[PDB]
Amino acid sequence: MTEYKLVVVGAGGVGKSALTIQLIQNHFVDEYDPTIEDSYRKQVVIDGETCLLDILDTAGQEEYSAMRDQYMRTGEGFLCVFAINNTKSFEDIHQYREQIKRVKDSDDVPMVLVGNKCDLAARTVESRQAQDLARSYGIPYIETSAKTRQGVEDAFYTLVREIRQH
Ligand SMILES: Nc1nc2c(ncn2[C@@H]2O[C@H](COP(=O)(O)OP(=O)(O)NP(=O)(O)O)[C@@H](O)[C@H]2O)c(=O)[nH]1
Ligand SMILES: [Mg+2]
Repeated sequence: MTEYKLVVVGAGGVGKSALTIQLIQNHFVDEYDPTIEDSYRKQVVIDGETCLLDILDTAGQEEYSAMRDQYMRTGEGFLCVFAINNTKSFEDIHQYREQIKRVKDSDDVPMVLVGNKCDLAARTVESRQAQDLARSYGIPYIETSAKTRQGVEDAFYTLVREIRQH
């Protein structure tokens, strides 16, 4: 079994916890809406390889977290999440990417740009705009809904594949 340390980042309210919980849930607990940053585990077979995913659901930059720097040092890949109905969350992506680059001292960190809440009609960030940004970073872009589950597994598995291909 190969272990991957994945970190989910992005602005307050974009759906970092909803995404993490949707991936990792065993559904014994009906509703789980975490209020605090935390770490979760999921075992999954990705392309024949049994993987243990350790997933850190971080708070947005506007919340204080003592361990944030060490989180980024430990993290092997990062899901950079914004919400497709929240332009500010999209503009904020630059800040998360600069923080990771500053801490890890690298331009080549495995990452996936995630445009969450794609179930919503009230879109303010066009897919093409986010594809352009992802292209500028040299990373994949994947739209998700934590409500419908669309794209959720693909986002996390794409990140694993980026780590593996690094
Ligand atoms: N329509 C829709 N709502 C979503 C989606 N993902 C999350 N939400 C909703 O958006 C809100 C924020 O979700 P949450 O998972 O707490 O986001 P967060 O990024 O972890 N927030 P925080 O930074 O404060 O921990 C909740 O009301 C949640 O139900 C999605 O894909 N679609
Ligand atoms: Mg959260």
